[PDB]
Amino acid sequence: LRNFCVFSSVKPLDFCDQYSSPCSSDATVDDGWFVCEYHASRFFKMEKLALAIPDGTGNNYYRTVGKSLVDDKAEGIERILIPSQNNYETVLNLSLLGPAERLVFYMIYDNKEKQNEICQQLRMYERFRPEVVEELYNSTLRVLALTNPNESRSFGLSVEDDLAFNVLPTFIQNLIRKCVAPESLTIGTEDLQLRNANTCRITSEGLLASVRLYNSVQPKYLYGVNENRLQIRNVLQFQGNANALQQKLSRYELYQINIPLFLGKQIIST
Amino acid sequence: LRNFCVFSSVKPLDFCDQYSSPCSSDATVDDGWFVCEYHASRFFKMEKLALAIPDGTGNNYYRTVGKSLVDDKAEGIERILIPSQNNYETVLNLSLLGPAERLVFYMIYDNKEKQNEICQQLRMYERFRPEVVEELYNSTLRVLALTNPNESRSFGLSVEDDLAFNVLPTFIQNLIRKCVAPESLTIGTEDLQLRNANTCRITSEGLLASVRLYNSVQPKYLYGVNENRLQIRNVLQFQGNANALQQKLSRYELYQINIPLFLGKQIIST
Amino acid sequence: LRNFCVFSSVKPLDFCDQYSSPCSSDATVDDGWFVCEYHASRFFKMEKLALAIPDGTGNNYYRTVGKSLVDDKAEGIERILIPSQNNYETVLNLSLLGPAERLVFYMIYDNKEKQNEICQQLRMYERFRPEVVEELYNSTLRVLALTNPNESRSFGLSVEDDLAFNVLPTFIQNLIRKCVAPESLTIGTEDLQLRNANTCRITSEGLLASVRLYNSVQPKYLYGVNENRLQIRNVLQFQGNANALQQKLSRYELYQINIPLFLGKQIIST
Repeated sequence: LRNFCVFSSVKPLDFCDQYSSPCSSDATVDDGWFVCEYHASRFFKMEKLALAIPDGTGNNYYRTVGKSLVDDKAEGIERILIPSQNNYETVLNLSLLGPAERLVFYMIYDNKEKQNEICQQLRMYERFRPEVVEELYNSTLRVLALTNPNESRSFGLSVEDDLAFNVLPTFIQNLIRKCVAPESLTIGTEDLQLRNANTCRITSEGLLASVRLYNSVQPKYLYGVNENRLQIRNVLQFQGNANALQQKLSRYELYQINIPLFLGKQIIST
Repeated sequence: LRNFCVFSSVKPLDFCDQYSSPCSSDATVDDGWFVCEYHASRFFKMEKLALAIPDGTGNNYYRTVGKSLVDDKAEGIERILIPSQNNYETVLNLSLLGPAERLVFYMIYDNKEKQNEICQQLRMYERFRPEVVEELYNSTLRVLALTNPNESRSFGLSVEDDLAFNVLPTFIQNLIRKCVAPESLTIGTEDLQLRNANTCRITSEGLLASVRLYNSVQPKYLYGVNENRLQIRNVLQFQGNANALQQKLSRYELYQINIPLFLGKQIIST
Repeated sequence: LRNFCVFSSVKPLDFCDQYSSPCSSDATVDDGWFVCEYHASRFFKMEKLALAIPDGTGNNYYRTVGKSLVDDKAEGIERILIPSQNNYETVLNLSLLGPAERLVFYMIYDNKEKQNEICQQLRMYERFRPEVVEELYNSTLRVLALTNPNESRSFGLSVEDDLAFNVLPTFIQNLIRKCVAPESLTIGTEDLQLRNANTCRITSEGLLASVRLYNSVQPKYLYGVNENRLQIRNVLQFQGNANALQQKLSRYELYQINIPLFLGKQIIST
């Protein structure tokens, strides 16, 4: 598979002579997400980060991790990173989404009746192109087929988190496992405490950024705004003086205020 | 016999147009082992070594000897070099082995009922090739027929070792006699003390590497590993400095830390 | 997939420099069997036949069908064409079969514990080749993944046959559906009675050739016999006279006495 993004196969179902997939340049690597960074930020509000674990001889074990794009001002449904099968339609706005994306999301969350209904209502578009729904279905199914089942991953200090994670779809479970780093890894015979407190939670609503940590990250895809019209807000302002703002400290190494997803424990022994 | 290995006649019993025997290049010599170095390392975990005894006029009497591939970390069943007829099935994993190798091992250890059962269950494969079991049986029997009975070999300081060696099958007895060198040879009228302590033992379990000697030999056939996946272990590490590691001594003649099989006494008088 | 046979990936797990798959020349077509004719005859005792249904304008719909190689003299277990998950080990002689074929059959019949056990006992063979069990597992799983779920197929006049077919593994179900032709097809709005009586049955033992029909087919792979030794049987004999045997009728078109698998009904409406 040249492109591993599950949404890569989504194309306009009308008679389009040419189309370019909006997947990012990182969609060609098989990191286990099966979603490109652009689609992960657009739908699940996450970006991709690398986590290097050094053994002590030079080799580094790289593990992918999700960086939350949810701001501290966001509340309620805006804090849901990965919606669960209970309320994914409202979180992802499936009704407003196009039929291809809607069908892909239905297959991802394993809603057989909805997939069948969408297919039987998209039969007519087979007139424009004989592969509007067939090849998309085959590609999405073959991409999802790689997510089915030494690692021992627990996603919480209570059985509630584990049972909430268990009932999630297999693709959602794989995405959560790949995007959520452990609070305290257990590699070989030693424990590596990556962080002392959790950053994301797993409940019936799905994977959320429960803690109100400050996010100082500029999204690389969710950055455009309607510059033409006018908006009113009460922002905080500083003077703009180098001595007052201590701008002379900008030459020092910057500690990025990011929100990586850290939750639970992982055990890697082999 | 171009090939003296007892496992050389083992071929896939299905309809195979062509097949190449995995025997090593040394299988063409008649050293008395009747097993190639590859098969000896694969099954009995031994390699072949030559032992030159000089008389004093220039001529050298060469005797084959077994070099143990068992590491010091190996314990229990992993230390069994040549399994005895009591527990050869578990040591060699006969159940997992193919029918041809299983039948060959059954004939080697002289288990008449098992040989008959394997033959009567391999009758059906005669449909694919009319020599799946016939020519294999004849070749293995004719190879084993060379192992039946001035040398006087004792395999221990106690009668227990001798009685344990006696009850072993004739092929196993020949292999042990050829692979185990004497601790102190007695040639002509003089004794040549090859080593002062034994290295291998013979008990009801068979021929084992009882002593926990360090093995610093790289196997020439049991060297492949699963490079694709990941494994975790706590190895010992050095700095990698020439002065610290005394690398300048590498130009000196190297004393190989091998584990040749030395046990008992041999008497050659004629 | 160049080769669609599920047993194509089976290779000797030892250090083999070269190996040629015993799959027939028809293993390259995707007929839905996912087993070559050679392997189907060797294991399931079936050969492949084509069944052309003419619509009336020239186009022919081709459906694959299984031809039984079971003779009328065969009785009991010899009449089992496709063993069910209840007694497949005894029918296919899994214990005598090699570890690769045993693991493939275990994966086909979906016996998770046995697959895990065979894998954990074949770890050691990873020393010889790092893909003895990994690539075989991936290839077999990806071949089986094509068998998972307008056609309406009933495999009997009673609910017992349907429930016996339902409990079978998905690969076995696909093989039975592809190899067993319907007694009376129902295409479009008309019924085409291919045969008036069933030829194969489906019970808890699997798919069997219950009827004692005479088989006058010469197998193209199960034809070799042990010519070297001697066998005794009481065959039927004719004189060998052209007038007595009516050999002059040989120029007429020959009605082949075959045993194609016909059972149940099929409905194709779209």
